[PDB]
Amino acid sequence: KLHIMKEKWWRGQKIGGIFIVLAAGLVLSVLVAV
Amino acid sequence: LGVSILYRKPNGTNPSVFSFLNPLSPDIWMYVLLAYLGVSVVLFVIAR
Amino acid sequence: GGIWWFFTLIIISSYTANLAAFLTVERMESPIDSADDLAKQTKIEYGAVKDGATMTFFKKSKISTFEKMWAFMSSKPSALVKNNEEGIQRTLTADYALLMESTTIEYITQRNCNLTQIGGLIDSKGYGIGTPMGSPYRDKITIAILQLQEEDKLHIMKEKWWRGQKIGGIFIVLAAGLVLSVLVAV
Amino acid sequence: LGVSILYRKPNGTNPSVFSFLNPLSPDIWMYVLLAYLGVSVVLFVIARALSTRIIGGIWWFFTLIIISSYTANLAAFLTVERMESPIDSADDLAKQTKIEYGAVKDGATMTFFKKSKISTFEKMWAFMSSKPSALVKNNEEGIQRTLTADYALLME
Amino acid sequence: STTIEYITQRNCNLTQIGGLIDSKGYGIGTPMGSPYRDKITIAILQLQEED
Repeated sequence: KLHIMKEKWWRGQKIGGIFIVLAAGLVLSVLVAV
Repeated sequence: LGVSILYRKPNGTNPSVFSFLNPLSPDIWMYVLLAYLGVSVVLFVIAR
Repeated sequence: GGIWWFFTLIIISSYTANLAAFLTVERMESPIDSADDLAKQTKIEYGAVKDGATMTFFKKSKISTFEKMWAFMSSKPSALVKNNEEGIQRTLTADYALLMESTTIEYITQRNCNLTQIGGLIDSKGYGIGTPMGSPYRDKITIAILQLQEEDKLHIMKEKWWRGQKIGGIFIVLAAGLVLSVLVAV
Repeated sequence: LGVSILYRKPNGTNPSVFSFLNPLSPDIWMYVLLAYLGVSVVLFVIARALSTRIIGGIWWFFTLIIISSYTANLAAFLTVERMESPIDSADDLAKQTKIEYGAVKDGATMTFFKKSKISTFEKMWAFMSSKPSALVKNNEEGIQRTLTADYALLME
Repeated sequence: STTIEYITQRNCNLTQIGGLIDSKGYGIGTPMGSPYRDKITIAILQLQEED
């Protein structure tokens, strides 16, 4: 109860965006159709 | 004789591909082929 | 396709250098043999016979490595225990090394397969045989010691009484090629 | 004059070819061999095309892993091979304990450094007296103590 | 070179190139026929034993 008194007184994915950095260039062959 | 010291042996053995794929995350390890297969299905789209 | 090429090269070089670096972590680490290791380490307990001739000798020793090792022992009685089996379980449980009699270590190591000896002998103590003072039979014992250690019967009796990577780890993928090639035709 | 220290350098060396293949274990080269033997016979079975192309691309990917792994092992040797560090000074010996050293035993060197009273250096004297069975005296004595054993020397 | 050492210890931006070139011995001037010279040599070797 020394220590119960002591309690009484004392207590109180690094690389994920790189894939979409690649995926930014996805619209490339879209407008080549004409 | 003279004074000398005993100790115990730290040990453990597990050589595997699980112990080979390790500095990259297994979720990111399947995300390798996740990001890959979009390329092959875009190949299959514009090829047909 | 060219930027995909570019990108995947970045990928493979990245994980390449990653596990390369971890491989260097593997090769860069050192094991421990000397007590100079113990003088520079702190985290591991180490000790001997409490109030033993070992312990008195570390009081009497004059090398500052062993002097501050002795000072560690003098400051910390928690590692400093007396009985043999006390220290045996202190080793088997806690991170504690034990400087002790090496022939006793030899007998211990024959009786447990979970141990490893560290280093060699620190010093030199000659357990000898004594006579009543002023005896020529001392010299008979001495010459018999010469001839019999010359015959190494002490060695025979000592053995008679004391005894009792991914280098290897990628070959799954090496073998994987045939179980690839079985289902390509039909 | 004064007193300095002598020792040999770099026991063991390796010229070609053994110093090149060395991180890679020899049976793994034979695994490369039998892998190549698996490669080199498929075309006659073909005589007996995305089908083999996906196999070749997985082979491609595999040998990328192979070369990346080996080069990783190479550079892993090289960096610790440059992380290496030798010692020179007597303070190195003042810190270490493993390496043996000595002077002309019962000579003017020995008694003079017995009378030399730098706490480091008379501490080294206490070291040298403390391991008495390592002591040799003469010239050929220290030559044989050095050529065979790890032993520095303190001589004219 | 001892002045060089005084320079290096006082100024934290110096790299010493090599060591000694030769032997130059500074002594304290005695007159010709000074009667104290043996005592000076004895005291020099004494102080060298004293460090």
